[PDB]
Amino acid sequence: SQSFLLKSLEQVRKIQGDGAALQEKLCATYKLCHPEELVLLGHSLGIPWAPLSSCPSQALQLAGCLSQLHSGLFLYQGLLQALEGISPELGPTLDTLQLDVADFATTIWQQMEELGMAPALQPTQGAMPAFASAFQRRAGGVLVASHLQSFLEVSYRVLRHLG
Repeated sequence: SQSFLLKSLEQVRKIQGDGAALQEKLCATYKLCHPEELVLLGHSLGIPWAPLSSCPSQALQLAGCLSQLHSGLFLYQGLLQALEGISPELGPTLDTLQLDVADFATTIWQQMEELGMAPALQPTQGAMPAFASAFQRRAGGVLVASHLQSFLEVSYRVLRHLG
């Protein structure tokens, strides 16, 4: 679907912009300007990063890819929620990002429905983090936004397979 391709690319764009805005605010407000410094901490906190291994350029498996996209979007929604708005000043930026993620997820779900592909549960990646300190919420923001940008760069691939 060309119309679906157009709509999904503009939604992915919108998330990527919102994510970059959240990273900019975190950098301006708390001087957390370097997502790479926070990586090993994220690992120690057990932050689950959604996989997209059924989505590669060649040997893309369409039902599997869509299932990983559906599950992964929910994972990112879960992690955003777990931030509890990070702070009163970041709340509005986080809300826009969640809304735009929701919107894209609904588009994906509508296309799964059109194709008759029910989504598969993915292997577990362990418990959601609680992010139970200010710093964790702030750093978790930087890390989740950064990772979502990369999850979305891969999502480009499948979009053109939806007819």
